[PDB]
Amino acid sequence: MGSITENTSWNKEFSAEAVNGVFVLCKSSSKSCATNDLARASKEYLPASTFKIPNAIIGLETGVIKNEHQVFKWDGKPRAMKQWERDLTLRGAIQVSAVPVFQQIAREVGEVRMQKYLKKFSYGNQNISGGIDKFWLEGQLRISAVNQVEFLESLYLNKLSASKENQLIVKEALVTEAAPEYLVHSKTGFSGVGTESNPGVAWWVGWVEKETEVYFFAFNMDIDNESKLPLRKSIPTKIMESEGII
Amino acid sequence: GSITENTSWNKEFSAEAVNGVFVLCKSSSKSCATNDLARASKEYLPASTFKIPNAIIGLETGVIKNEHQVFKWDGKPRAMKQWERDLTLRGAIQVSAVPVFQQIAREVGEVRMQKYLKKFSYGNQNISGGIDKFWLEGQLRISAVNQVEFLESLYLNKLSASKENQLIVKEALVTEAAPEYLVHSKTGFSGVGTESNPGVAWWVGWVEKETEVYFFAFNMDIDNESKLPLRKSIPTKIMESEGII
Ligand SMILES: *[B@@]1([O])OC2=C(C([O])=O)[C]=[C][C]=C2[C][C]1[N]C(=O)[C][C]1[C][C][C]([N][C][C][N])[C][C]1
Ligand SMILES: *[B@@]1([O])OC2=C(C([O])=O)[C]=[C][C]=C2[C][C]1[N]C(=O)[C][C]1[C][C][C]([N][C][C][N])[C][C]1
Ligand SMILES: [Cl-]
Ligand SMILES: [Cl-]
Ligand SMILES: [Cl-]
Ligand SMILES: [Cl-]
Ligand SMILES: [Cl-]
Ligand SMILES: [Cl-]
Ligand SMILES: [Cl-]
Ligand SMILES: [Cl-]
Ligand SMILES: [Cl-]
Ligand SMILES: [Cl-]
Ligand SMILES: [Cl-]
Ligand SMILES: [Cl-]
Repeated sequence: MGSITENTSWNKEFSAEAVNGVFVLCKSSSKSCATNDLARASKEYLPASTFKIPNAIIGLETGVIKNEHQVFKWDGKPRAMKQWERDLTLRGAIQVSAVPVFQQIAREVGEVRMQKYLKKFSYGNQNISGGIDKFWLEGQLRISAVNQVEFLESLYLNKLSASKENQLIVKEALVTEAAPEYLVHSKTGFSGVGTESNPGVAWWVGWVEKETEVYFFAFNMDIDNESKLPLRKSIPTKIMESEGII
Repeated sequence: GSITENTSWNKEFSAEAVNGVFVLCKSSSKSCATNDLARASKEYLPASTFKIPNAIIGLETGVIKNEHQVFKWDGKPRAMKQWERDLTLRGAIQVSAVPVFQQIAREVGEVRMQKYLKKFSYGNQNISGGIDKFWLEGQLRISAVNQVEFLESLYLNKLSASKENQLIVKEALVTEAAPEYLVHSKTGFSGVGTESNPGVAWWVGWVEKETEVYFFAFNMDIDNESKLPLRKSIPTKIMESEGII
Protein backbone atom coordinates (compact mmCIF):
# COMPACT_ATOMS: atom_id res chain seq x y z
CA MET A 1 1.92 -3.12 -0.99
CA GLY A 2 0.00 0.00 0.00
CA SER A 3 2.88 2.38 0.64
CA ILE A 4 6.66 2.57 0.89
CA THR A 5 8.92 4.96 2.80
CA GLU A 6 12.66 5.56 2.78
CA ASN A 7 14.39 5.05 6.15
CA THR A 8 17.96 6.27 5.72
CA SER A 9 18.80 5.28 9.32
CA TRP A 10 19.22 1.70 8.04
CA ASN A 11 22.21 2.82 5.94
CA LYS A 12 24.45 2.55 9.02
CA GLU A 13 24.45 -1.25 8.78
CA PHE A 14 25.48 -1.09 5.11
CA SER A 15 28.22 1.52 5.42
CA ALA A 16 29.62 -0.25 8.49
CA GLU A 17 30.40 -3.25 6.26
CA ALA A 18 30.98 -1.16 3.09
CA VAL A 19 28.14 -2.92 1.25
CA ASN A 20 26.10 -1.51 -1.63
CA GLY A 21 22.66 -3.08 -1.31
CA VAL A 22 19.04 -2.63 -0.33
CA PHE A 23 16.67 -3.97 2.31
CA VAL A 24 12.87 -3.87 1.97
CA LEU A 25 10.71 -4.66 5.01
CA CYS A 26 6.91 -4.71 4.79
CA LYS A 27 4.46 -4.98 7.70
CA SER A 28 1.47 -7.01 6.51
CA SER A 29 -1.10 -5.59 8.94
CA SER A 30 -0.57 -2.00 7.76
CA LYS A 31 0.33 -2.82 4.12
CA SER A 32 3.35 -0.51 4.43
CA CYS A 33 6.97 -1.04 3.42
CA ALA A 34 10.23 0.64 4.43
CA THR A 35 13.56 0.58 2.62
CA ASN A 36 16.98 2.19 2.89
CA ASP A 37 17.08 3.05 -0.84
CA LEU A 38 13.92 3.50 -2.92
CA ALA A 39 15.82 3.49 -6.22
CA ARG A 40 17.65 0.20 -5.67
CA ALA A 41 14.54 -1.39 -4.14
CA SER A 42 13.01 -1.05 -7.62
CA LYS A 43 16.13 -2.06 -9.57
CA GLU A 44 15.80 -5.51 -11.12
CA TYR A 45 18.50 -8.16 -10.72
CA LEU A 46 19.01 -11.79 -11.63
CA PRO A 47 16.98 -13.72 -9.02
CA ALA A 48 19.54 -16.55 -8.97
CA SER A 49 18.57 -19.28 -6.53
CA THR A 50 15.63 -17.23 -5.14
CA PHE A 51 13.98 -18.43 -8.36
CA LYS A 52 13.81 -21.88 -6.77
CA ILE A 53 10.66 -20.67 -4.99
CA PRO A 54 8.55 -20.13 -8.14
CA ASN A 55 10.36 -23.00 -9.88
CA ALA A 56 9.36 -25.38 -7.08
CA ILE A 57 5.72 -24.25 -7.19
CA ILE A 58 5.64 -24.63 -10.97
CA GLY A 59 7.28 -28.06 -10.75
CA LEU A 60 4.54 -29.16 -8.36
CA GLU A 61 1.70 -27.56 -10.33
CA THR A 62 2.84 -29.24 -13.56
CA GLY A 63 3.28 -32.65 -11.90
CA VAL A 64 7.01 -32.64 -12.69
CA ILE A 65 7.49 -32.76 -8.91
CA LYS A 66 5.21 -35.44 -7.47
CA ASN A 67 5.11 -34.32 -3.82
CA GLU A 68 7.32 -33.20 -0.94
CA HIS A 69 8.43 -36.81 -0.34
CA GLN A 70 9.90 -37.33 -3.81
CA VAL A 71 13.61 -38.16 -3.59
CA PHE A 72 15.72 -36.53 -6.31
CA LYS A 73 18.27 -39.27 -6.95
CA TRP A 74 21.92 -38.49 -7.61
CA ASP A 75 23.22 -40.33 -10.68
CA GLY A 76 26.81 -40.31 -9.41
CA LYS A 77 28.25 -37.89 -11.99
CA PRO A 78 30.27 -34.88 -10.77
CA ARG A 79 28.38 -31.77 -9.70
CA ALA A 80 29.68 -28.25 -9.14
CA MET A 81 29.50 -28.49 -5.33
CA LYS A 82 30.14 -31.48 -3.08
CA GLN A 83 26.98 -30.68 -1.09
CA TRP A 84 24.90 -31.43 -4.22
CA GLU A 85 26.31 -34.97 -4.62
CA ARG A 86 23.63 -36.93 -2.78
CA ASP A 87 19.96 -37.82 -2.96
CA LEU A 88 17.76 -34.89 -1.94
CA THR A 89 14.18 -34.17 -1.02
CA LEU A 90 12.53 -30.99 -2.27
CA ARG A 91 13.47 -29.22 0.97
CA GLY A 92 17.03 -30.55 0.85
CA ALA A 93 17.52 -29.29 -2.71
CA ILE A 94 16.11 -25.88 -1.79
CA GLN A 95 18.25 -25.72 1.35
CA VAL A 96 21.56 -26.36 -0.46
CA SER A 97 20.43 -24.56 -3.65
CA ALA A 98 20.98 -27.67 -5.78
CA VAL A 99 21.12 -26.10 -9.25
CA PRO A 100 21.13 -29.34 -11.33
CA VAL A 101 18.03 -30.62 -9.53
CA PHE A 102 16.06 -27.50 -10.49
CA GLN A 103 17.64 -27.34 -13.95
CA GLN A 104 16.11 -30.76 -14.66
CA ILE A 105 12.76 -29.54 -13.31
CA ALA A 106 12.87 -26.49 -15.58
CA ARG A 107 13.62 -28.61 -18.65
CA GLU A 108 10.62 -30.86 -17.93
CA VAL A 109 8.37 -27.85 -17.26
CA GLY A 110 9.28 -26.48 -20.68
CA GLU A 111 9.43 -22.97 -22.06
CA VAL A 112 5.70 -22.60 -22.75
CA ARG A 113 4.51 -23.64 -19.29
CA MET A 114 7.29 -21.70 -17.54
CA GLN A 115 6.33 -18.54 -19.46
CA LYS A 116 2.67 -19.01 -18.51
CA TYR A 117 3.35 -19.32 -14.78
CA LEU A 118 5.67 -16.31 -14.57
CA LYS A 119 2.94 -14.21 -16.18
CA LYS A 120 0.44 -15.64 -13.68
CA PHE A 121 2.91 -14.93 -10.86
CA SER A 122 3.90 -11.46 -12.16
CA TYR A 123 7.52 -12.51 -11.62
CA GLY A 124 9.92 -9.75 -12.61
CA ASN A 125 10.39 -8.89 -16.27
CA GLN A 126 9.15 -12.41 -17.14
CA ASN A 127 11.99 -12.75 -19.67
CA ILE A 128 13.13 -16.38 -19.71
CA SER A 129 15.39 -16.02 -22.75
CA GLY A 130 18.88 -17.49 -22.62
CA GLY A 131 18.13 -21.21 -22.14
CA ILE A 132 15.35 -22.99 -20.28
CA ASP A 133 17.78 -24.27 -17.63
CA LYS A 134 19.85 -21.11 -17.13
CA PHE A 135 17.65 -18.02 -17.58
CA TRP A 136 17.53 -17.35 -13.82
CA LEU A 137 21.31 -17.83 -13.39
CA GLU A 138 22.84 -16.19 -16.47
CA GLY A 139 19.88 -15.17 -18.66
CA GLN A 140 17.71 -12.08 -18.98
CA LEU A 141 15.28 -12.76 -16.12
CA ARG A 142 15.33 -9.83 -13.68
CA ILE A 143 13.34 -9.05 -10.53
CA SER A 144 13.38 -6.26 -7.95
CA ALA A 145 13.26 -6.43 -4.17
CA VAL A 146 9.81 -4.79 -4.20
CA ASN A 147 8.58 -7.44 -6.66
CA GLN A 148 10.03 -10.16 -4.42
CA VAL A 149 8.07 -9.02 -1.35
CA GLU A 150 4.91 -8.73 -3.44
CA PHE A 151 5.43 -12.27 -4.75
CA LEU A 152 6.17 -13.65 -1.28
CA GLU A 153 3.05 -12.00 0.15
CA SER A 154 0.93 -13.82 -2.44
CA LEU A 155 2.62 -17.10 -1.53
CA TYR A 156 2.03 -16.55 2.18
CA LEU A 157 -1.67 -15.87 1.56
CA ASN A 158 -1.93 -18.85 -0.84
CA LYS A 159 -3.08 -16.33 -3.47
CA LEU A 160 -0.74 -17.46 -6.25
CA SER A 161 -2.21 -19.18 -9.31
CA ALA A 162 -1.57 -22.61 -7.80
CA SER A 163 -3.32 -25.03 -5.49
CA LYS A 164 -3.16 -24.21 -1.79
CA GLU A 165 -1.69 -27.68 -1.23
CA ASN A 166 1.28 -26.95 -3.50
CA GLN A 167 1.90 -23.49 -2.03
CA LEU A 168 1.81 -25.06 1.44
CA ILE A 169 4.31 -27.72 0.34
CA VAL A 170 6.78 -25.05 -0.80
CA LYS A 171 6.22 -22.92 2.30
CA GLU A 172 7.03 -25.86 4.57
CA ALA A 173 10.32 -26.24 2.67
CA LEU A 174 11.35 -22.60 3.21
CA VAL A 175 11.34 -22.64 7.03
CA THR A 176 14.84 -21.61 8.11
CA GLU A 177 14.56 -20.58 11.78
CA ALA A 178 12.08 -21.64 14.47
CA ALA A 179 11.96 -19.94 17.87
CA PRO A 180 9.19 -19.80 20.47
CA GLU A 181 8.55 -16.13 19.64
CA TYR A 182 8.80 -16.17 15.84
CA LEU A 183 9.19 -18.29 12.71
CA VAL A 184 11.30 -17.41 9.66
CA HIS A 185 10.85 -18.54 6.06
CA SER A 186 13.66 -17.51 3.73
CA LYS A 187 15.68 -18.29 0.61
CA THR A 188 19.20 -17.18 -0.28
CA GLY A 189 20.57 -16.42 -3.73
CA PHE A 190 23.99 -15.80 -5.25
CA SER A 191 24.64 -15.17 -8.95
CA GLY A 192 28.43 -15.25 -8.57
CA VAL A 193 31.24 -12.73 -8.26
CA GLY A 194 30.42 -10.94 -11.52
CA THR A 195 32.82 -9.44 -14.04
CA GLU A 196 35.32 -6.60 -13.70
CA SER A 197 33.40 -3.46 -12.67
CA ASN A 198 30.17 -5.51 -12.93
CA PRO A 199 29.72 -7.36 -9.64
CA GLY A 200 27.31 -10.19 -9.01
CA VAL A 201 24.26 -10.06 -6.77
CA ALA A 202 23.49 -11.78 -3.47
CA TRP A 203 19.94 -12.18 -2.16
CA TRP A 204 18.11 -12.97 1.04
CA VAL A 205 14.31 -12.95 0.87
CA GLY A 206 11.54 -14.35 3.04
CA TRP A 207 9.03 -13.47 5.73
CA VAL A 208 8.88 -13.49 9.53
CA GLU A 209 5.83 -14.56 11.53
CA LYS A 210 5.84 -13.07 15.04
CA GLU A 211 2.81 -13.01 17.34
CA THR A 212 -0.11 -12.08 15.02
CA GLU A 213 2.04 -10.04 12.60
CA VAL A 214 3.79 -11.00 9.36
CA TYR A 215 6.86 -9.21 7.97
CA PHE A 216 7.93 -9.72 4.36
CA PHE A 217 11.53 -8.84 3.54
CA ALA A 218 13.89 -8.77 0.57
CA PHE A 219 17.62 -8.01 0.65
CA ASN A 220 20.16 -7.80 -2.14
CA MET A 221 23.70 -6.51 -2.47
CA ASP A 222 26.53 -6.23 -4.94
CA ILE A 223 29.12 -8.93 -4.34
CA ASP A 224 32.52 -9.45 -5.96
CA ASN A 225 34.06 -11.91 -3.46
CA GLU A 226 32.63 -15.15 -2.11
CA SER A 227 33.68 -14.32 1.46
CA LYS A 228 31.18 -11.43 1.69
CA LEU A 229 28.28 -13.88 1.44
CA PRO A 230 27.38 -13.91 5.18
CA LEU A 231 26.62 -10.17 5.01
CA ARG A 232 23.44 -10.89 3.03
CA LYS A 233 22.05 -12.35 6.29
CA SER A 234 23.85 -10.36 9.00
CA ILE A 235 22.81 -6.94 7.67
CA PRO A 236 19.07 -7.75 7.34
CA THR A 237 19.18 -9.62 10.65
CA LYS A 238 20.72 -6.62 12.40
CA ILE A 239 18.09 -4.31 10.89
CA MET A 240 15.21 -6.58 11.90
CA GLU A 241 16.72 -6.90 15.39
CA SER A 242 16.84 -3.10 15.63
CA GLU A 243 13.13 -3.09 14.73
CA GLY A 244 12.35 -5.53 17.55
CA ILE A 245 11.36 -8.34 15.19
CA ILE A 246 14.42 -10.60 15.62
CA GLY B 1 5.67 -54.20 13.69
CA SER B 2 7.99 -55.02 16.58
CA ILE B 3 9.34 -53.08 19.57
CA THR B 4 12.97 -53.68 20.54
CA GLU B 5 14.56 -52.82 23.87
CA ASN B 6 17.75 -50.73 23.85
CA THR B 7 19.41 -50.99 27.27
CA SER B 8 22.10 -48.41 26.46
CA TRP B 9 19.67 -45.48 26.79
CA ASN B 10 18.79 -46.21 30.43
CA LYS B 11 21.96 -44.37 31.50
CA GLU B 12 20.26 -41.09 30.59
CA PHE B 13 17.25 -41.89 32.78
CA SER B 14 19.18 -43.18 35.80
CA ALA B 15 21.54 -40.18 35.94
CA GLU B 16 18.47 -38.01 36.62
CA ALA B 17 16.49 -40.62 38.61
CA VAL B 18 13.67 -40.36 36.07
CA ASN B 19 10.94 -42.97 35.55
CA GLY B 20 10.06 -42.61 31.89
CA VAL B 21 10.29 -44.07 28.41
CA PHE B 22 11.77 -42.98 25.08
CA VAL B 23 10.56 -44.48 21.79
CA LEU B 24 12.54 -43.85 18.60
CA CYS B 25 11.73 -45.25 15.15
CA LYS B 26 13.74 -44.74 11.97
CA SER B 27 11.97 -44.60 8.59
CA SER B 28 8.68 -45.97 9.94
CA SER B 29 6.86 -47.37 12.97
CA LYS B 30 7.42 -50.97 11.83
CA SER B 31 10.60 -51.18 13.94
CA CYS B 32 10.81 -49.01 17.06
CA ALA B 33 13.48 -49.03 19.77
CA THR B 34 12.93 -48.15 23.42
CA ASN B 35 14.48 -48.30 26.87
CA ASP B 36 11.36 -49.89 28.44
CA LEU B 37 9.14 -52.29 26.49
CA ALA B 38 6.39 -52.26 29.13
CA ARG B 39 6.14 -48.48 29.46
CA ALA B 40 6.46 -47.90 25.70
CA SER B 41 2.92 -49.27 25.26
CA LYS B 42 1.53 -47.99 28.58
CA GLU B 43 -1.18 -45.39 27.95
CA TYR B 44 -1.06 -42.01 29.70
CA LEU B 45 -3.05 -38.79 29.74
CA PRO B 46 -1.95 -37.02 26.52
CA ALA B 47 -2.16 -33.49 27.99
CA SER B 48 -1.22 -30.75 25.54
CA THR B 49 0.07 -33.30 22.95
CA PHE B 50 -3.64 -33.63 22.17
CA LYS B 51 -3.50 -30.16 20.60
CA ILE B 52 -2.18 -31.91 17.47
CA PRO B 53 -5.30 -34.00 16.72
CA ASN B 54 -7.51 -31.26 18.17
CA ALA B 55 -6.08 -28.75 15.68
CA ILE B 56 -6.57 -31.18 12.78
CA ILE B 57 -10.15 -31.78 13.88
CA GLY B 58 -10.81 -28.06 14.29
CA LEU B 59 -9.69 -27.50 10.71
CA GLU B 60 -11.54 -30.51 9.26
CA THR B 61 -14.83 -29.46 10.89
CA GLY B 62 -14.47 -25.79 9.93
CA VAL B 63 -14.41 -24.72 13.58
CA ILE B 64 -10.96 -23.36 12.70
CA LYS B 65 -11.79 -21.36 9.59
CA ASN B 66 -8.33 -21.36 7.99
CA GLU B 67 -4.60 -21.40 8.61
CA HIS B 68 -4.49 -17.62 9.18
CA GLN B 69 -7.28 -17.40 11.76
CA VAL B 70 -6.48 -15.23 14.79
CA PHE B 71 -7.83 -16.41 18.15
CA LYS B 72 -8.76 -13.13 19.82
CA TRP B 73 -8.38 -12.69 23.57
CA ASP B 74 -11.55 -11.27 25.13
CA GLY B 75 -9.47 -9.50 27.80
CA LYS B 76 -10.61 -11.63 30.74
CA PRO B 77 -8.08 -13.39 32.98
CA ARG B 78 -6.44 -16.57 31.73
CA ALA B 79 -4.43 -18.96 33.87
CA MET B 80 -1.11 -17.98 32.23
CA LYS B 81 0.11 -14.55 31.13
CA GLN B 82 1.41 -15.94 27.82
CA TRP B 83 -2.21 -16.84 26.96
CA GLU B 84 -3.55 -13.30 27.46
CA ARG B 85 -3.16 -12.07 23.89
CA ASP B 86 -4.38 -12.63 20.36
CA LEU B 87 -2.89 -15.85 19.02
CA THR B 88 -2.48 -17.61 15.70
CA LEU B 89 -2.79 -21.39 15.42
CA ARG B 90 0.98 -21.82 15.66
CA GLY B 91 1.16 -19.30 18.50
CA ALA B 92 -1.57 -21.10 20.43
CA ILE B 93 0.19 -24.44 19.94
CA GLN B 94 3.61 -23.04 20.87
CA VAL B 95 2.47 -21.60 24.22
CA SER B 96 -0.01 -24.46 24.79
CA ALA B 97 -2.94 -22.04 25.09
CA VAL B 98 -5.50 -24.28 26.80
CA PRO B 99 -8.41 -21.78 26.55
CA VAL B 100 -8.15 -21.57 22.76
CA PHE B 101 -8.38 -25.34 22.31
CA GLN B 102 -11.04 -25.71 25.00
CA GLN B 103 -13.32 -23.50 22.90
CA ILE B 104 -12.35 -25.45 19.76
CA ALA B 105 -13.36 -28.69 21.49
CA ARG B 106 -16.68 -27.24 22.66
CA GLU B 107 -17.53 -26.25 19.08
CA VAL B 108 -16.36 -29.57 17.63
CA GLY B 109 -18.61 -31.40 20.09
CA GLU B 110 -18.35 -34.86 21.60
CA VAL B 111 -19.93 -36.74 18.69
CA ARG B 112 -17.61 -35.33 16.03
CA MET B 113 -14.65 -35.60 18.41
CA GLN B 114 -15.36 -39.29 19.05
CA LYS B 115 -15.72 -39.85 15.29
CA TYR B 116 -12.26 -38.44 14.52
CA LEU B 117 -10.37 -40.15 17.36
CA LYS B 118 -11.78 -43.42 16.01
CA LYS B 119 -10.49 -42.47 12.55
CA PHE B 120 -7.10 -41.49 14.00
CA SER B 121 -6.85 -44.61 16.20
CA TYR B 122 -5.93 -42.19 18.98
CA GLY B 123 -5.30 -44.13 22.18
CA ASN B 124 -8.26 -45.60 24.01
CA GLN B 125 -10.51 -43.01 22.31
CA ASN B 126 -12.27 -42.34 25.63
CA ILE B 127 -13.35 -38.69 25.62
CA SER B 128 -15.42 -38.96 28.82
CA GLY B 129 -14.97 -36.42 31.59
CA GLY B 130 -15.98 -33.13 29.94
CA ILE B 131 -15.62 -31.90 26.37
CA ASP B 132 -13.21 -29.10 27.35
CA LYS B 133 -10.92 -31.22 29.54
CA PHE B 134 -10.96 -34.96 28.73
CA TRP B 135 -7.31 -34.69 27.59
CA LEU B 136 -6.22 -32.80 30.75
CA GLU B 137 -8.01 -34.64 33.57
CA GLY B 138 -10.38 -37.09 31.85
CA GLN B 139 -10.12 -40.71 30.77
CA LEU B 140 -8.29 -40.33 27.45
CA ARG B 141 -5.07 -42.36 27.43
CA ILE B 142 -2.42 -42.83 24.74
CA SER B 143 0.97 -44.55 24.71
CA ALA B 144 4.35 -43.51 23.31
CA VAL B 145 4.06 -46.15 20.57
CA ASN B 146 0.58 -44.92 19.61
CA GLN B 147 1.88 -41.34 19.41
CA VAL B 148 4.65 -42.37 17.01
CA GLU B 149 2.14 -44.24 14.84
CA PHE B 150 -0.14 -41.18 14.80
CA LEU B 151 2.74 -38.82 14.00
CA GLU B 152 3.86 -41.09 11.15
CA SER B 153 0.40 -40.92 9.58
CA LEU B 154 0.47 -37.12 9.89
CA TYR B 155 3.97 -37.01 8.38
CA LEU B 156 2.77 -39.07 5.41
CA ASN B 157 -0.49 -37.08 5.05
CA LYS B 158 -2.27 -40.39 5.69
CA LEU B 159 -4.60 -39.21 8.46
CA SER B 160 -8.33 -38.95 7.73
CA ALA B 161 -8.10 -35.28 6.78
CA SER B 162 -7.24 -33.17 3.77
CA LYS B 163 -3.55 -32.94 2.95
CA GLU B 164 -3.96 -29.15 3.18
CA ASN B 165 -5.14 -29.28 6.80
CA GLN B 166 -2.41 -31.76 7.73
CA LEU B 167 0.17 -29.44 6.15
CA ILE B 168 -1.20 -26.46 8.08
CA VAL B 169 -0.81 -28.34 11.36
CA LYS B 170 2.67 -29.62 10.50
CA GLU B 171 3.83 -26.07 9.79
CA ALA B 172 2.55 -25.03 13.23
CA LEU B 173 4.62 -27.82 14.85
CA VAL B 174 8.08 -26.81 13.57
CA THR B 175 10.24 -26.20 16.65
CA GLU B 176 13.83 -26.35 15.34
CA ALA B 177 15.10 -25.55 11.85
CA ALA B 178 18.72 -26.23 10.90
CA PRO B 179 20.30 -26.67 7.46
CA GLU B 180 20.96 -30.32 8.34
CA TYR B 181 17.62 -31.32 9.88
CA LEU B 182 14.08 -30.17 10.64
CA VAL B 183 12.29 -30.93 13.92
CA HIS B 184 8.52 -31.06 14.45
CA SER B 185 7.41 -31.62 18.04
CA LYS B 186 4.92 -30.87 20.80
CA THR B 187 5.29 -30.82 24.58
CA GLY B 188 2.84 -32.03 27.21
CA PHE B 189 2.45 -31.64 30.97
CA SER B 190 -0.55 -32.85 32.98
CA GLY B 191 0.57 -31.39 36.32
CA VAL B 192 2.38 -32.64 39.41
CA GLY B 193 -0.15 -35.39 40.15
CA THR B 194 -1.69 -36.65 43.37
CA GLU B 195 -0.04 -38.47 46.27
CA SER B 196 1.61 -41.65 44.95
CA ASN B 197 0.10 -40.86 41.52
CA PRO B 198 2.43 -38.45 39.70
CA GLY B 199 1.62 -36.50 36.58
CA VAL B 200 2.98 -37.13 33.11
CA ALA B 201 5.25 -34.98 30.93
CA TRP B 202 5.55 -35.56 27.18
CA TRP B 203 7.76 -34.70 24.25
CA VAL B 204 6.72 -36.16 20.89
CA GLY B 205 7.63 -35.34 17.31
CA TRP B 206 9.82 -36.34 14.40
CA VAL B 207 13.08 -35.32 12.75
CA GLU B 208 13.57 -34.91 8.99
CA LYS B 209 17.21 -35.27 7.96
CA GLU B 210 18.87 -36.01 4.60
CA THR B 211 16.38 -38.43 2.96
CA GLU B 212 15.47 -40.01 6.32
CA VAL B 213 12.83 -39.41 8.99
CA TYR B 214 12.90 -40.31 12.70
CA PHE B 215 9.78 -40.45 14.88
CA PHE B 216 10.12 -40.10 18.65
CA ALA B 217 7.90 -40.08 21.73
CA PHE B 218 8.95 -39.44 25.33
CA ASN B 219 7.01 -39.44 28.58
CA MET B 220 8.04 -39.44 32.23
CA ASP B 221 6.56 -39.40 35.70
CA ILE B 222 6.69 -35.88 37.14
CA ASP B 223 5.70 -34.59 40.59
CA ASN B 224 7.72 -31.35 40.67
CA GLU B 225 7.77 -28.67 37.97
CA SER B 226 11.54 -28.35 38.44
CA LYS B 227 11.96 -31.68 36.61
CA LEU B 228 10.18 -30.42 33.49
CA PRO B 229 13.25 -29.60 31.32
CA LEU B 230 14.25 -33.27 31.56
CA ARG B 231 11.47 -34.14 29.10
CA LYS B 232 13.52 -32.53 26.32
CA SER B 233 17.07 -32.93 27.64
CA ILE B 234 16.89 -36.73 28.06
CA PRO B 235 15.52 -37.44 24.55
CA THR B 236 17.80 -34.76 23.11
CA LYS B 237 20.88 -36.36 24.68
CA ILE B 238 19.82 -39.78 23.35
CA MET B 239 19.16 -38.51 19.83
CA GLU B 240 22.41 -36.53 19.94
CA SER B 241 24.38 -39.62 20.98
CA GLU B 242 22.78 -41.51 18.07
CA GLY B 243 24.00 -38.86 15.62
CA ILE B 244 20.49 -37.65 14.79
CA ILE B 245 20.91 -34.28 16.51
B1 LIG C 1 21.92 -20.04 -6.07
O1 LIG C 1 21.98 -18.70 -6.35
O2 LIG C 1 22.12 -20.22 -4.73
C1 LIG C 1 23.46 -20.64 -4.30
C2 LIG C 1 23.96 -20.18 -3.11
C3 LIG C 1 23.08 -19.23 -2.29
O3 LIG C 1 22.03 -19.66 -1.77
O4 LIG C 1 23.40 -18.02 -2.17
C4 LIG C 1 25.24 -20.58 -2.68
C5 LIG C 1 26.00 -21.45 -3.48
C6 LIG C 1 25.49 -21.93 -4.70
C7 LIG C 1 24.23 -21.54 -5.10
C8 LIG C 1 23.58 -22.01 -6.43
C9 LIG C 1 22.91 -20.80 -7.05
N1 LIG C 1 24.03 -19.89 -7.42
C10 LIG C 1 24.93 -20.26 -8.55
O5 LIG C 1 24.75 -21.28 -9.14
C11 LIG C 1 26.12 -19.33 -8.94
C12 LIG C 1 27.47 -20.03 -8.76
C13 LIG C 1 27.42 -20.97 -7.51
C14 LIG C 1 28.79 -21.53 -7.12
C15 LIG C 1 29.90 -20.46 -7.05
N2 LIG C 1 31.18 -21.17 -6.94
C16 LIG C 1 32.26 -20.25 -6.41
C17 LIG C 1 33.61 -20.70 -6.95
N3 LIG C 1 34.20 -21.71 -6.08
C18 LIG C 1 29.94 -19.56 -8.31
C19 LIG C 1 28.56 -18.96 -8.64
B1 LIG D 1 -0.40 -28.60 28.16
O1 LIG D 1 -0.17 -29.84 28.70
O2 LIG D 1 0.80 -28.04 27.85
C1 LIG D 1 1.43 -27.18 28.86
C2 LIG D 1 2.79 -27.20 29.03
C3 LIG D 1 3.63 -28.15 28.16
O3 LIG D 1 4.02 -27.80 27.02
O4 LIG D 1 3.92 -29.31 28.58
C4 LIG D 1 3.39 -26.37 29.99
C5 LIG D 1 2.58 -25.51 30.77
C6 LIG D 1 1.19 -25.48 30.59
C7 LIG D 1 0.62 -26.30 29.63
C8 LIG D 1 -0.91 -26.34 29.37
C9 LIG D 1 -1.31 -27.79 29.18
N1 LIG D 1 -1.19 -28.42 30.53
C10 LIG D 1 -2.11 -28.04 31.63
O5 LIG D 1 -2.98 -27.24 31.44
C11 LIG D 1 -1.96 -28.69 33.04
C12 LIG D 1 -1.28 -27.73 34.01
C13 LIG D 1 0.19 -27.49 33.55
C14 LIG D 1 0.94 -26.58 34.52
C15 LIG D 1 0.92 -27.11 35.96
N2 LIG D 1 1.41 -26.06 36.87
C16 LIG D 1 2.89 -25.82 36.68
C17 LIG D 1 3.34 -24.63 37.52
N3 LIG D 1 3.78 -23.54 36.66
C18 LIG D 1 -0.50 -27.52 36.46
C19 LIG D 1 -1.35 -28.30 35.43
CL1 LIG E 1 2.36 -5.79 2.69
CL1 LIG F 1 16.11 -1.74 -13.38
CL1 LIG G 1 22.21 -8.84 -12.24
CL1 LIG H 1 26.09 -29.24 -11.47
CL1 LIG I 1 4.66 -17.62 15.62
CL1 LIG J 1 30.10 -20.56 -2.60
CL1 LIG K 1 25.14 -16.98 4.22
CL1 LIG L 1 17.93 -44.72 15.22
CL1 LIG M 1 -2.10 -40.74 33.38
CL1 LIG N 1 -7.59 -20.40 31.31
CL1 LIG O 1 5.04 -24.58 33.79
CL1 LIG P 1 10.81 -27.84 28.54
